[PDB]
Amino acid sequence: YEFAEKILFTEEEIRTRIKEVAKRIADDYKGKGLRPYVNPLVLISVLKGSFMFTADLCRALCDFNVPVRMEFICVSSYGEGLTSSGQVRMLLDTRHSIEGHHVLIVEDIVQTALTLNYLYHMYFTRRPASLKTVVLLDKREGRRVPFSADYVVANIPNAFVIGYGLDYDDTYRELRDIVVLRPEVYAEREAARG
Amino acid sequence: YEFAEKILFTEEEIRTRIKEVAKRIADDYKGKGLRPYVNPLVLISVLKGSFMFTADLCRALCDFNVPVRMEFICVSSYGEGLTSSGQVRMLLDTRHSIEGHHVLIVEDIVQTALTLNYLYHMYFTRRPASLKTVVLLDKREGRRVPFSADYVVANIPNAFVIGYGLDYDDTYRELRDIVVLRPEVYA
Ligand SMILES: O=P(O)(O)OC[C@H]1O[C@H](OP(=O)(O)OP(=O)(O)O)[C@H](O)[C@@H]1O
Ligand SMILES: O=P(O)(O)OC[C@H]1O[C@H](OP(=O)(O)OP(=O)(O)O)[C@H](O)[C@@H]1O
Ligand SMILES: Oc1ncnc2cn[nH]c12
Ligand SMILES: Oc1ncnc2cn[nH]c12
Ligand SMILES: [Mg+2]
Ligand SMILES: [Mg+2]
Ligand SMILES: [Mg+2]
Ligand SMILES: [Mg+2]
Repeated sequence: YEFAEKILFTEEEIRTRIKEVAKRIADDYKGKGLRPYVNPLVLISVLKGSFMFTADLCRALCDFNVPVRMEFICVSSYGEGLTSSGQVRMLLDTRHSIEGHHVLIVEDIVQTALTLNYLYHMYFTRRPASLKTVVLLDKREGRRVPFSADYVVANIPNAFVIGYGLDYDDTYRELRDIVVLRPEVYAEREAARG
Repeated sequence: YEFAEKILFTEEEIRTRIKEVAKRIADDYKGKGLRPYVNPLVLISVLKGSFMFTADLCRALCDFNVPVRMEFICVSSYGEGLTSSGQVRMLLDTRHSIEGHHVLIVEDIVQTALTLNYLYHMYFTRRPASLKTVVLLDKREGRRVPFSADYVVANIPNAFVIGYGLDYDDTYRELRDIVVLRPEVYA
């Protein structure tokens, strides 16, 4: 990748970690007696970024016999930029009610936690049986509001990461690996956009 | 897979065919001058079934250096027996305009093509540079309106398939494989 300063995680590494994480989620939900049709774990995929993690994670969950039901929502905050707008926009909410169900929000990354905080305060009022979160990437020290995800695949530095669903101006989401975008690349774009 | 009467395609077989299709798409757009930011191949993933096919496809397209832009759309029925035309309510449309861009709609399966045909025409009226569709499975004999997909991973008969994004009552989308639902289950 010419635009990458460096590769954080290759596809195999990501695959390996998602497996371990799905195994834990399976052990943790064993006592809930999740079952298809009547008691699936509701996975809430936060678009656009969570699309790839969600696809690979539901399969790893399936490997461990954890029955799921997918809900796709869409929330926007960064837009074409590199930093939080300070605003979280709900572009698409769940199709069904989460009341009484075990819900697990699936996110690609958490930084300021404005997004997950907005989501949690919205969904908690809906009375789900339980509400947890799994984030592929966590920038621990980037919080503007506190938030502790239930499952973190990896902690990372505050630099701008792309690939595997993560974008910079709706680009690079397709990469198989997670990489650090060179500031010179995004700066040229930010400039051209300005 | 106790709930399945038969295995259609294993994860491996699916994986291989998507690569072939992706190489095809790549070659077909070789002269179109695709570039990130300014001229990407816009993928319009039709939720919810194509979510898995799209994740794998965009990565396959990436293997062939085809720069893509992911869009996800969510549609809904207006209310049963209200349209012949396959008209659907748009709950979520493309974030950017497709006008002037090369567009590829991504679907998991097409049978009646009622909705896919409506979606196709809709985006067509938005004046994209080009518009094609890629569907994972094609039940060619089930059409209720004429429609051809430009790229197809596999043609299949009218069996009820599940897995790899495809569901039966919102169940089984997470399977790595595509299998046929036991009629005993769907009864
Ligand atoms: O913790 P925060 O600071 O809120 O940052 C995390 C959010 O920002 C990104 O989404 P974005 O708003 O860019 O939307 P996207 O998923 O469509 O790319 C990321 O995918 C998270 O949803
Ligand atoms: O060509 P057709 O005869 O319409 O059949 C195929 C279409 O319908 C199904 O989606 P569904 O309505 O089940 O939505 P979903 O993808 O969210 O499951 C399937 O996912 C395709 O969209
Ligand atoms: O590094 C990063 N890459 C992509 N999106 C975001 C959001 N927060 N920080 C990001
Ligand atoms: O066989 C099939 N499996 C899953 N969804 C659909 C849509 N049309 N036909 C289907
Ligand atoms: Mg996001
Ligand atoms: Mg983003
Ligand atoms: Mg569908
Ligand atoms: Mg369906």
